[PDB]
Amino acid sequence: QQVWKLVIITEEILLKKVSKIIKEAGASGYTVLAAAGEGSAYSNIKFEVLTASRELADQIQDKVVAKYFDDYSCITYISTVEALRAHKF
Amino acid sequence: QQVWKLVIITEEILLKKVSKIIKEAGASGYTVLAAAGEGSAYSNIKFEVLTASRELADQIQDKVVAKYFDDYSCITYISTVEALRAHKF
Amino acid sequence: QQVWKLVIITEEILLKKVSKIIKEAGASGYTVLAAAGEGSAYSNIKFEVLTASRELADQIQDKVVAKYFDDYSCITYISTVEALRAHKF
Ligand SMILES: Nc1ncnc2c1ncn2[C@@H]1O[C@H](COP(=O)(O)OP(=O)(O)O)[C@@H](O)[C@H]1O
Ligand SMILES: Nc1ncnc2c1ncn2[C@@H]1O[C@H](COP(=O)(O)OP(=O)(O)O)[C@@H](O)[C@H]1O
Ligand SMILES: Nc1ncnc2c1ncn2[C@@H]1O[C@H](COP(=O)(O)OP(=O)(O)O)[C@@H](O)[C@H]1O
Ligand SMILES: [Cl-]
Repeated sequence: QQVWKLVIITEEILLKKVSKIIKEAGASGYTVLAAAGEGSAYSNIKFEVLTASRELADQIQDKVVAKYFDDYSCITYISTVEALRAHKF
Repeated sequence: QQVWKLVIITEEILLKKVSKIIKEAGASGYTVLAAAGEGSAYSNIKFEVLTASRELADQIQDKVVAKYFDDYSCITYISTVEALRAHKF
Repeated sequence: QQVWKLVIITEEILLKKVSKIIKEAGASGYTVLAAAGEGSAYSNIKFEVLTASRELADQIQDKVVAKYFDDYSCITYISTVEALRAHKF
């Protein structure tokens, strides 16, 4: 049984705004790490959001991209994982 | 040639206990990152353990879940990677 | 459409040297996280580099391994992701 993992790497100023999008979309949780990077090196944030459906991962990704992709640094992608143990998913 | 990657995100108080489980099971190493998150946002820890067999990844995951899943925050999952270069695996 | 994700976990002293290899090879960016670990627990660094081709991921991995694998702690691997949104890739 595959589940989906959405990653969003973006500017630290978006921590609250992106966390709200994740929770309002119905994700059961999220993990965020402090990171740094260079793109198109400075401190930024990396979100990981596990979802039971591709649709939910897409909905979160699409909302973040629609709101912030044009005005903020951002990279995002999805992959699959298995053998999930979670308290509420 | 695929190898396995076990992820365990759990409470920081379990750092030593989970590290011991990983090493006693025979993993060749582990990586741990400081993180934060929300689940079922506060600081926590994310372990990544690469293993040569699914069996070893399962054994570590099963022991952590059996010991701590009922009493501590925890999410865990497995995925595959390739092109491994490691000193001892 | 799959894209590739190269991970390199290595000693913090190599931060600049590995960042230079990544950029000189033509990657569009990279992310780096502070981590800790044990191998063959101390602070180290984890790079993640997304690439449009397996060839580019291999070229970066091969250069890092050729330069530093014999003299420094290092583990590296590759996996795939999808649903990429990036500003320049
Ligand atoms: N090819 C890549 N591999 C890994 N991480 C990347 C890559 N490209 C961008 N990133 C990450 O995403 C962040 C944002 O990138 P981007 O939106 O291109 O603008 P910026 O150059 O301001 O970082 C970077 O700081 C980096 O952390
Ligand atoms: N759907 C999810 N996606 C990403 N990370 C998650 C998810 N659910 C939980 N987590 C991570 O696992 C941690 C533990 O979650 P959980 O055991 O549900 O309880 P808690 O609410 O105390 O965090 C969270 O703090 C978060 O880091
Ligand atoms: N099996 C593994 N799973 C996850 N991370 C690992 C594993 N083996 C090594 N690592 C990571 O790579 C780093 C370097 O490992 P290695 O080169 O074997 O030497 P060291 O023992 O000096 O760390 C470790 O500190 C750890 O972060
Ligand atoms: Cl990570």
